[PDB]
Amino acid sequence: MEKSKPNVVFVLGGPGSGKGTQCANIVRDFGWVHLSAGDLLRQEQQSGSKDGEMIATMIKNGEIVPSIVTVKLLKNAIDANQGKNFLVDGFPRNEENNNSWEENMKDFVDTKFVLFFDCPEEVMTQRLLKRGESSGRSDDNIESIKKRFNTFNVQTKLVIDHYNKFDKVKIIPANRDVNEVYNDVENLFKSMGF
Ligand SMILES: Nc1ncnc2c1ncn2[C@@H]1O[C@H](COP(=O)(O)OP(=O)(O)O)[C@@H](O)[C@H]1O
Ligand SMILES: Nc1ccn([C@@H]2O[C@H](COP(=O)(O)O)[C@@H](O)[C@H]2O)c(=O)n1
Ligand code: ALF
Ligand SMILES: [Mg+2]
Repeated sequence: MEKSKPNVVFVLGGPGSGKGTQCANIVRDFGWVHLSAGDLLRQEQQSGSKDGEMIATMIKNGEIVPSIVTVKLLKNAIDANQGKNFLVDGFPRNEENNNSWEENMKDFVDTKFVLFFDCPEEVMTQRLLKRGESSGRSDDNIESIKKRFNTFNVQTKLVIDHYNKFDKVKIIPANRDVNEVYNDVENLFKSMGF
């Protein structure tokens, strides 16, 4: 009767592991709000800030943008959507992301688990090249893609391992057809009481 603070699920995975694809299904069936940090950042550069050409340069190189930009974008959207729960997609991608979250957000959300989509690099590469045929994204090319893998491997995997220490990671294998992946996703969110 006091208002419940939002539930948050972090959705992580390599580049092109299918986070956005599966998050759209969850929005559809469960009515959570999907916040893709990458989308939000592409939005922020596309009208036409301050930070816009930094974001462009870092995205093209597969680098993680300074967390004050990204966490502000997440927090604004969350604050605009009282009484919803949130799929925070592609964040946190390093320890700075995670610390800046805890600093800003921690008393105001119940962050529940990390949903991790596990996929082979070689499969991700093929998806991302295919996507790049029509996505118009500056990072869907062989150069950027391999830079994105290194950033994932070096920075992001440590974050997932950190959450896994506290038993807060749910792993779904993502090297199958999208409906087979989603069947498991839908079953998980049902089992978690959502
Ligand atoms: N299970 C899957 N099998 C094959 N293609 C997939 C699968 N999941 C997503 N895709 C495709 O791979 C690409 C990357 O998926 P996307 O969800 O955008 O990735 P990300 O994890 O970067 O958000 C898209 O073109 C998407 O349609
Ligand atoms: N937490 C995040 C999420 C995305 N990004 C940037 O946006 C790019 C695209 O991310 P997505 O694949 O999640 O859309 C990343 O490779 C990275 O350069 C970021 O800097 N910080
Ligand atoms: F999360 Al992506 F390409 F959109 F890695
Ligand atoms: Mg995405």
